[PDB]
Amino acid sequence: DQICIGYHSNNSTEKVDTILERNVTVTHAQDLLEKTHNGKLCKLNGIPPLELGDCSIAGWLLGNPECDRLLTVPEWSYIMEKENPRNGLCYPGSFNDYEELKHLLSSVTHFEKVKILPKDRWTQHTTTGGSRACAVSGNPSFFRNMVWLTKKGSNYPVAKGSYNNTSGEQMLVIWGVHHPNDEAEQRTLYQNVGTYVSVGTSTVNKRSIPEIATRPKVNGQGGRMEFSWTILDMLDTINFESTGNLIAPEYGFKISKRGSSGIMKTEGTLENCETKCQTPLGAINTTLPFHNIHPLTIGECPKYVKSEKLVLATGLRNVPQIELFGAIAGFIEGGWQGMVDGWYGYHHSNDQGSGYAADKESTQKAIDGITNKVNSVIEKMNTQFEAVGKEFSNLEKRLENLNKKMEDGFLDVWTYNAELLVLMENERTLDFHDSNVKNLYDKVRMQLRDNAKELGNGCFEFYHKCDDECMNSVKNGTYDYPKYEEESKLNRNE
Amino acid sequence: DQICIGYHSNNSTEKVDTILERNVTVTHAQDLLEKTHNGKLCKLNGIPPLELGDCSIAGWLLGNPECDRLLTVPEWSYIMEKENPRNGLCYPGSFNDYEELKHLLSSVTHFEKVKILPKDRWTQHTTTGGSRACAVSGNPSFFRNMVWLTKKGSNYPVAKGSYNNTSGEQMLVIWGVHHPNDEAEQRTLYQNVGTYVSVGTSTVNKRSIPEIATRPKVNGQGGRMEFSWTILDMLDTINFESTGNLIAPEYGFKISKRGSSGIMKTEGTLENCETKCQTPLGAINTTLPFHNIHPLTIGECPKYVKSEKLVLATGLRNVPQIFGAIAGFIEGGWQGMVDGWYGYHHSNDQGSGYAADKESTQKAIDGITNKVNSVIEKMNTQFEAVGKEFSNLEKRLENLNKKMEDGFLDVWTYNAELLVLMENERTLDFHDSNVKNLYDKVRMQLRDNAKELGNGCFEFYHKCDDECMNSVKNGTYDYPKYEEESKLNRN
Amino acid sequence: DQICIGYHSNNSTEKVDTILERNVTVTHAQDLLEKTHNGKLCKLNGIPPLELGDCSIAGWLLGNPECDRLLTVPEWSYIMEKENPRNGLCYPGSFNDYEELKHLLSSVTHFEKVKILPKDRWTQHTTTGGSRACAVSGNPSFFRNMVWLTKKGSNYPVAKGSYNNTSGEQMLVIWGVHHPNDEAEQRTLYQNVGTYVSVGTSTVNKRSIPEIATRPKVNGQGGRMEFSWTILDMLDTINFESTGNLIAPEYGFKISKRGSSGIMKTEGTLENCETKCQTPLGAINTTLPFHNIHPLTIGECPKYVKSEKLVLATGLRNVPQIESRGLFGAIAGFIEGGWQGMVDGWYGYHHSNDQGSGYAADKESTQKAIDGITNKVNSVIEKMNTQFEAVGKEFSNLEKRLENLNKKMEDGFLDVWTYNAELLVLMENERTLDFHDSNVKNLYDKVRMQLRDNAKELGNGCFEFYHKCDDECMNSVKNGTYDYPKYEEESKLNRNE
Ligand SMILES: *[C@@H]1O[C@H](CO)[C@@H](O[C@@H]2O[C@H](CO)[C@@H](O)[C@H](O)[C@H]2NC(C)=O)[C@H](O)[C@H]1NC(C)=O
Ligand SMILES: *[C@@H]1O[C@H](CO)[C@@H](O[C@@H]2O[C@H](CO)[C@@H](O)[C@H](O)[C@H]2NC(C)=O)[C@H](O)[C@H]1NC(C)=O
Ligand SMILES: *[C@@H]1O[C@H](CO)[C@@H](O[C@@H]2O[C@H](CO)[C@@H](O)[C@H](O)[C@H]2NC(C)=O)[C@H](O)[C@H]1NC(C)=O
Ligand SMILES: *[C@@H]1O[C@H](CO)[C@@H](O)[C@H](O)[C@H]1NC(C)=O
Ligand SMILES: *[C@@H]1O[C@H](CO)[C@@H](O)[C@H](O)[C@H]1NC(C)=O
Ligand SMILES: *[C@@H]1O[C@H](CO)[C@@H](O)[C@H](O)[C@H]1NC(C)=O
Ligand SMILES: *[C@@H]1O[C@H](CO)[C@@H](O)[C@H](O)[C@H]1NC(C)=O
Ligand SMILES: *[C@@H]1O[C@H](CO)[C@@H](O)[C@H](O)[C@H]1NC(C)=O
Ligand SMILES: *[C@@H]1O[C@H](CO)[C@@H](O)[C@H](O)[C@H]1NC(C)=O
Ligand SMILES: *[C@@H]1O[C@H](CO)[C@@H](O)[C@H](O)[C@H]1NC(C)=O
Repeated sequence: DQICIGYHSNNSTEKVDTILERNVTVTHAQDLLEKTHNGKLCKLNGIPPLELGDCSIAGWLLGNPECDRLLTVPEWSYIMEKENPRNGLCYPGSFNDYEELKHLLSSVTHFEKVKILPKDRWTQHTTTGGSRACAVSGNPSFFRNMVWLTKKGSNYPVAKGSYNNTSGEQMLVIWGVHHPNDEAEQRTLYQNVGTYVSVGTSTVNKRSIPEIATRPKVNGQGGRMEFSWTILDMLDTINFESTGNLIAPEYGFKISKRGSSGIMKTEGTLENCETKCQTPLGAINTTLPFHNIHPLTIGECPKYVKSEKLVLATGLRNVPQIELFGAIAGFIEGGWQGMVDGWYGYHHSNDQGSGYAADKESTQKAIDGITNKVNSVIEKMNTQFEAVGKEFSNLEKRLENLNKKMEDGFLDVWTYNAELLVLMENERTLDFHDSNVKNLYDKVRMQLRDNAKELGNGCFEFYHKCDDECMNSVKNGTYDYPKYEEESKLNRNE
Repeated sequence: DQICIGYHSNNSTEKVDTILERNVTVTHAQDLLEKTHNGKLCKLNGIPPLELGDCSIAGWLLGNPECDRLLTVPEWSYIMEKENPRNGLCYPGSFNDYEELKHLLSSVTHFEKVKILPKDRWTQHTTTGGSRACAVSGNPSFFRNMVWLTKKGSNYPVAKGSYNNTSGEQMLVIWGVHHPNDEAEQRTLYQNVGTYVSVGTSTVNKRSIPEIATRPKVNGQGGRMEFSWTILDMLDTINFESTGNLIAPEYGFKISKRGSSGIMKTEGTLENCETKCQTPLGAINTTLPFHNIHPLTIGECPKYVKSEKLVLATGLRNVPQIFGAIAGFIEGGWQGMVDGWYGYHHSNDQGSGYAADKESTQKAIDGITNKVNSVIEKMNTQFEAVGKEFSNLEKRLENLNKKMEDGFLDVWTYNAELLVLMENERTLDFHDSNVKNLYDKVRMQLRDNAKELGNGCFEFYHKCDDECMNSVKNGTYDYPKYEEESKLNRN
Repeated sequence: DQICIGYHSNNSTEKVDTILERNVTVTHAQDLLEKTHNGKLCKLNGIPPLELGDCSIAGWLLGNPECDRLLTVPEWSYIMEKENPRNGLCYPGSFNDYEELKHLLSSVTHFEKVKILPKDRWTQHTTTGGSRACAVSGNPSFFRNMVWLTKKGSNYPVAKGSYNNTSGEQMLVIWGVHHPNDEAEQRTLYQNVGTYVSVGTSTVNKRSIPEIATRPKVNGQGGRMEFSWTILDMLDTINFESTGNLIAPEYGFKISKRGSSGIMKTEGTLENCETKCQTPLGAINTTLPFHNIHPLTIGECPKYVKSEKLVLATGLRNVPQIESRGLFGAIAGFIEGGWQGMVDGWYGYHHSNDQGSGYAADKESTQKAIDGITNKVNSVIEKMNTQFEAVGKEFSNLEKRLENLNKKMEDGFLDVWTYNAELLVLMENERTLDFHDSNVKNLYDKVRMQLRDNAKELGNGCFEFYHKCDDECMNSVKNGTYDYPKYEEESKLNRNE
């Protein structure tokens, strides 16, 4: 008659990591890292994104003739842009505060083009100007959303234009100034010398003087156009005045939707899916709390860590019994492969029956503790750092370096935190299982007191031939020492 | 004869958290977080702050007629500014490098107004300009610290003015340029076209051309005024030259005190109390090492963590035991003991007792005190937040600042919570291990002359008195003396 | 008739820190912090640095007469500069985007000077202008790399100049504009009022108008010179045009090597060494993974932490057996201290038979403990290689907010990593000491379980057998193949007595 104490064993092959030891096989393990994507760009919560193709943001907003499919655009969830777009400013020039405009657009979802200064209103100027830089079917053309004002006949009168915003939302207005390359061009276009362009709102006051200089030919042109933008508030008016060199707007952009969006730098095309998280390399469909695909992300999906494997050890160490009679063994030499009922067991051999009964109170406590540990580990890492895309100009290298260093540092800190937490928790889990088995064995030894012959394999042979009910009493904790101690003493005295 | 090993219990209802367990009752605990404030603004170390009221920094430094109570200002600890002040620039315009000026002012404690260009020196111009934008009792007026220069008759001679910084410290100077709305206003105000304003020092060199354009009316005016500033070093000179459109200064602001200060964005008011540090919501009065009121504080007071609870366990589990034959540590704690933590219940032929141990308890107390001190000390070099202001065209910089501060606060909060949880686990395991070690020590000393009852203590196989049990407690138990006695009774 | 279980103690004196106790003596420990330097500025991989001396970057690039030894410079590994150099802009003025130029130079290793606008192409102007602000031997002079254009007679024709970049690499070009102090100076120098300076490239378009004003005298002059720069791409053209106030370049700087370098603020002089990384205070020669000298380093060498000590406990606890029973006295075990006669391993099996004694060492436990501790040290060192490295940056007088942001970011990351390292060391020390204690207890418990009841424990660390044993039985107990069913009768018979 003997009750033996041991633990569970199975045929799992999962391997976890520990600070003191690597390459450790366990019974059950939980994976927290997702490393798979479908590699396709597609729709976020039913709203397709805005595909710019070979066009840039400036080329879309100004109305490049090549970007003629973006004249009217529906609601979008994010914007696809290429690293080096081909169709930008067809006429060579610059764009003031381009990165600030992109940052503002990174949180706008829909637009609404409003005709604020119709082309027919300029009855004292010529509005059919064009250039060969932006040519359609050989003939010269121009930006579709802007008007090029030139002299009519031989005089260029003072040009005035105003607009009072009553559209119900904030508005985006873009204008420009032309810089010719010689006085002959200036006289043949505007007939005046010493011109100015003045723009004035309630908070904006600018005066621009054109600069005439010789420059290298870009797109076959020596001149340049400089573009500026502003945000017009509700019930606020904008005023234009110029004696020449004014590229007046015709359309204003009204902010309609607003929301959470972004500009994603990719070179792919939109496919047919339905996803919830989108990365530049692909989409993610998972319920795991971590991922290692790309730091930049639009939507809702797990956090980012630079790790290759994050596995949490939930079960016990997998060391079997190493492959005739009386081999009931114990937890000293290994686990039991034939329990499959619980975690810590009470294998027994009574004079009439034998079995592999499993404990219930200790297993429940261990499971509750492990589940609490897993939940705490997950809940400690939902306040991580999220990266937001930003763009910088050629003369903003210090700021770009600062941003990159900040992002990299925070990412490294959080990765280190996650790895250290997983390793330490694995160590404590294995120690916890060993301690629980030892505590069970010690409690049974204390209860059995003297009427037991401890064998050293992990279990003890009784000094009395006590039946089942005695043994369920031992397992339950209600073993009565003086009930049957006289017979045990008599048997031991032999 | 029985000697039982156990642990102390009481009636406390303090709960701590752990990685494996939640809401565990402990005998003793320490709170590390303050969550209360008086909801008031008052003096920092006896120096009252500077209450702007319905005014802004630009309106105070330029001399807005509504801010006439700030013409002379004493020493201050911090500046109270509303989010959207009403009295700023009376005449519409703009201020160049405003945020840099605020950043500079955040480390200045006292000013001193010095008359650097008296109004009467401009004997070839008119210095009685005004506007209805800032009018007092109907009649037009102007900024009190600046001079508007206008025709004298029908001519505007070239205006020249210089100042040499012999005051004693650095000085702040402000000047302005006027942009009219039409040529008629320019001709009736200055009688010149194509004017300029030139300012030059040993470092700065500027020349501004006025702009004339049609603009929407703000405060009833279509014109604008553009203001600039510079810091004049000691024994340096500043020169003014203009043929028109010049708003010249009359006073300069000398940096007198310097120190550590800040600007608070609050809508409250100053009342009569005293504090050691101040937050925008109220004052803090504590000796605790953490708080969760507001990240931006001025003074000397604890670190900020975005947490609702931070409790450290400095005691044992509260599991009280529930006739005769007093049990031990297997069944639970003892309420009788009041002296120490680890128990050595005393029972004998003539008297019993509830004696404590003075060796293990001292070691445990020293270890726990060292742990608490290490936890508090390892966190005295954590991040602190400093206020900053950004313009409408610096949203990327503002986002970078906000993200950096938020990330550092999150990192430190995570560190705090993880440390507290791990230390609580370690403390509970430490106390259990200490009790087990005491029991094992007693069992090792008592080889065979005792029998294990199994519930936490032994019954001796031999008769003894207080001497034997005191020897057991002191680790001087000797086997050979009472050996034959026990071997006889073992039969 | 006695085997005993114990551990190892020696003559060491190293001390470690623990989260529960301070200044604990351990047998072996490993240091991870380097706190020494030679206090010298030396070569980096055989390439000497660029010694500016009393000159600034602007003075070197523009060609100050005092910096005449830097006209031709070889390859460099880093740049040594002073906090407040004396010889900068000889003629007073400014330098637009100075800090951006310094940031660009922080990744350039060699320069090669190309003559792009020879001084003799200006056949309609005067190219011998000079000033007394920077004069050699009393006679007036000017920047050696730039040309000051003035009148030839009583006229100033329009000046034009172009260059096509066929040098094979990106190029740095610097020009300037002169602001006089009165109209008399302007007429004496140019005979033109309303002049302009226009510079135009593929992506650059600028136009400057000189400003005339009265300013205080700096180095005896009331005028200022404003300098601008640009980077010229390959196969691109730069155009110049001015009616006056043009300070044209003669040489252009061609980027040749490129690499990882920086600008170091020091007041020292170069000496003869060969180091692998350099700090502003000195050079470092170490194999440790940490140092606490200076946050700004150039080269390859360990990470930086604000700590005074970082010692890892790789050994046991030094608690020697203070009591020493002279001659007579049984040898105790592990409860009352460690042993000194042990010289082989950490956990031992001292035995005392009738034909001799011994101090043997268990090899199964010692090797496992060594493997575990080595893995622990390797993991600790590995986890801290993804630290934060600081980079020097310069800011102007109107960028205080950005400077504060940079300083706070660097400092905060520094404190975070220092805290991480210190906490890891403390916790690992605690776990190591408890690990050794648990290993000794496990050895004792294992032998007790194997040996069952054929002995009597004395509680001092070991037990005396109830039967006669020899070297074979000692070896069987130590190895783990003790045979109970062959001694039970004799053991019981002896114990009954
Ligand atoms: C721009 O349009 C708004 C709306 O029509 C104008 O605001 C109105 O101004 C008149 C003044 O004659 C008031 O009587 C109305 O009550 C105003 N309406 C609202 C809704 O406030 C505004 O004046 C126009 N801007 C300009 C420069 O004329
Ligand atoms: C501003 O004032 C200071 C001191 O009043 C002037 O410095 C003095 O200059 C004279 C030149 O004639 C010297 O003789 C003195 O020794 C200087 N004194 C000191 C204390 O340095 C300074 O020159 C004045 N600024 C200007 C532009 O003249
Ligand atoms: C600068 O020099 C390059 C190379 O010498 C010029 O590029 C050549 O342009 C001509 C056009 O007339 C082509 O026929 C050649 O094939 C080009 N050569 C190369 C190597 O690309 C370039 O045109 C010059 N810049 C200017 C403004 O003329
Ligand atoms: C297990 O073997 C070695 C242990 O040192 C380890 O390097 C290796 O990576 C492990 N095996 C796998 C498949 O990772
Ligand atoms: C995401 O994966 C789940 C698997 O649980 C699947 O049922 C679901 O259809 C997937 N979603 C998409 C959009 O493919
Ligand atoms: C204590 O915390 C547990 C979470 O495990 C919660 O279920 C319980 O309600 C809490 N007790 C009280 C009194 O709030
Ligand atoms: C701060 O609290 C203490 C209580 O410890 C009290 O004595 C003191 O008066 C308080 N300070 C003020 C300003 O009320
Ligand atoms: C301790 O003993 C060792 C013996 O190997 C010796 O080398 C060392 O110098 C001694 N230390 C002191 C401080 O005497
Ligand atoms: C070692 O640390 C303890 C801290 O408990 C301190 O009291 C002692 O002075 C220290 N010893 C030395 C030599 O620094
Ligand atoms: C660096 O130190 C080692 C000793 O650890 C020495 O052998 C080597 O010569 C030193 N290097 C130099 C450059 O002095």
